[PDB]
Amino acid sequence: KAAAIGIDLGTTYSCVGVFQHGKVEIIANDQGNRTTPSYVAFTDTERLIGDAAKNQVALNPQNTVFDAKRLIGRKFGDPVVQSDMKHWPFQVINDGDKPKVQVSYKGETKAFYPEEISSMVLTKMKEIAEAYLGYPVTNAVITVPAYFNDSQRQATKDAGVIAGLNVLRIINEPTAAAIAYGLDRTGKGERNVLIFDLGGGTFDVSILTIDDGIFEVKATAGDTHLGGEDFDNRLVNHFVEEFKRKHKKDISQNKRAVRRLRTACERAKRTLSSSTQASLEIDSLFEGIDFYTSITRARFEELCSDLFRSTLEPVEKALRDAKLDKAQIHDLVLVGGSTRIPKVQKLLQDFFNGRDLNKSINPDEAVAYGAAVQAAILMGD
Ligand SMILES: [Zn+2]
Repeated sequence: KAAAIGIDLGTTYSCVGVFQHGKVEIIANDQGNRTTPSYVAFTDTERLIGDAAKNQVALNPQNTVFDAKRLIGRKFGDPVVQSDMKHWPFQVINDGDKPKVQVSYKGETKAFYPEEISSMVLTKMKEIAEAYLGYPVTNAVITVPAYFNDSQRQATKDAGVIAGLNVLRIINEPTAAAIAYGLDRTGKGERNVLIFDLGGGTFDVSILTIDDGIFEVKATAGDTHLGGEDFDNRLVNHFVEEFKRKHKKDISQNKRAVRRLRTACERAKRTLSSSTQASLEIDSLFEGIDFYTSITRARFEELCSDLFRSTLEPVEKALRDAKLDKAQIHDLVLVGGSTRIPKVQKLLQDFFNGRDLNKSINPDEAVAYGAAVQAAILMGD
């Protein structure tokens, strides 16, 4: 009777969709948001997930966990884990060569495996879907990066089961995006699809060949220097510099000032996709000083011009590795919040010599949309 849900369990944000009433619907959370932060915070009295957790990250950096997807299914000694650890404000410890995030919760030290943390984010996505549907959800399709190995896939599935979900299938994020656009519904004959995913924890480019509904990953490329946070850092530095030649004060060492400015910038980036201007209005940013300002989109698209231009190098590389010419790609698919930035669309379109783009589905929702279609297919509804 009950519909199964599709969940994009993202590094920074997650999204949940469901097929019902003949169409896919992406579900907004209780704050009206279509995507939810993959954050979990522990306080003296409660466990916060999603928006509530992200909202108090500045007040509780040591016990606000995020990026659990970077740890999931990995070993403590993994060089990736060892390297990422120096950048997180929360503690990660070794337990049988498995990493655990250690925090203070209700006055005591507690540690959680990465799948436990992600299970909490999945529980929130599940609850968001149940609030909307009005009934219990017990089945889901969850997505993962095409480059996840068996251990990362297992741990992601485990996170879903811990959350009380029967995991129908774990499918690749770029595959889910292709399914969202109905690109696997043709018949015999290879179709080459390129998925350009920008705005999340990392920049991923995937080239898939689809033949009679069968997906094959032909190439994967990316740039870890082009995560959504790297574009935000550009905005942050811009405003730190602006604040400096206005008040002759450098707020870069004040960890709290920088946090709120970061928050403001992310917010700014988004509206700049729809607006030609974005306003920053921070009361008492530094030493009681208020910061009200704004940024224009081409100052921004300019501020990040080199970063945006850099996204084409992994595209060129992927084509080279897949042994395909630009003209041999049949469809271009946008995923990730930053692909709605006009400059980004122009760069990809121009690189492909005027090709139009599959962009009718909000890019930061396409993966969950495809997961929702697949879940319905597997349920038989
Ligand atoms: Zn790089």
